[PDB]
Amino acid sequence: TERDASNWSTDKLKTLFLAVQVQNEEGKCEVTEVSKLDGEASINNRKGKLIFFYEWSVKLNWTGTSKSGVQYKGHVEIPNLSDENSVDEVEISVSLAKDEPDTNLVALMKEEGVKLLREAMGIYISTLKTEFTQGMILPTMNGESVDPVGQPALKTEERKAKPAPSKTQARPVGVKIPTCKITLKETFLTSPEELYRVFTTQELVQAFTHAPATLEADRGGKFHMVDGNVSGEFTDLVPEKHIVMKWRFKSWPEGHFATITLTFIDKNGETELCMEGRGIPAPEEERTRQGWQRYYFEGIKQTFGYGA
Repeated sequence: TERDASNWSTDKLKTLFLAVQVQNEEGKCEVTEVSKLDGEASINNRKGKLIFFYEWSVKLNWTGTSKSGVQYKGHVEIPNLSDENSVDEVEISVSLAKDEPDTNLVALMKEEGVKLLREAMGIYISTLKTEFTQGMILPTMNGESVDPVGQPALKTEERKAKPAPSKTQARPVGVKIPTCKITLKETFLTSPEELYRVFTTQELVQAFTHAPATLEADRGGKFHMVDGNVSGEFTDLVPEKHIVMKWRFKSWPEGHFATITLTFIDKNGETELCMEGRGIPAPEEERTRQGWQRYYFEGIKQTFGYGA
């Protein structure tokens, strides 16, 4: 528990206030009488924890003479402004020269009068905490240091092998997951041969996917797109004629793909892609269809400009 040493506050702040200095008659300043910061304040710390929270106001008065030969005694008072923030930015009330032709005189006070108070804030912060606690700290360190060693770490072995599909054996996959059909028929402002590449050319995929993808145009080729959120394999790749591929979202169950089949048709100017998606999870059905054209047709149509 720390106490707000107000004794030193008024002591210096009051003096600093009753110590207002004057420059030239053009912009001179003199203190006639200063009250003291009247309010309640409290701070908490213990050698490494300085937090300031208070609410008080100060009231004083000064005099400013002008070469014109006019003297005026203004009043200054700052409400419950909190010094927790930039103390110098504290809002201070001023009422000098404004009533007399001096005016400009106060302008200097604004950069010299209230300024003097700025210094009052310096000791306020420092003196108030530069007694109860000390800001003197020393380096810290451990006599001995230790680094990671034996910890629940995972370890696996790797090997080289190149297995290929065999007619004699088969490895079917799938889970008792809901499913539906996503047949889409869209016309492309491009030739079937052109669109074919888009579905069988990575660069082109990475183009309309506006994301990183990986594509292998081969029977069993692996295609991964949309930041790899989309993955599958090519079950068939008829040159610009037809493509059968497995499809899924990275959010789909492991070993769960939708049977997708794309067909290419020359419409003498454009192409009619006949899609036939099956196995698409019912819960993901709305997603699949929506995430299709948008990233597929509607995507290509925009990226490549094959739309109508």
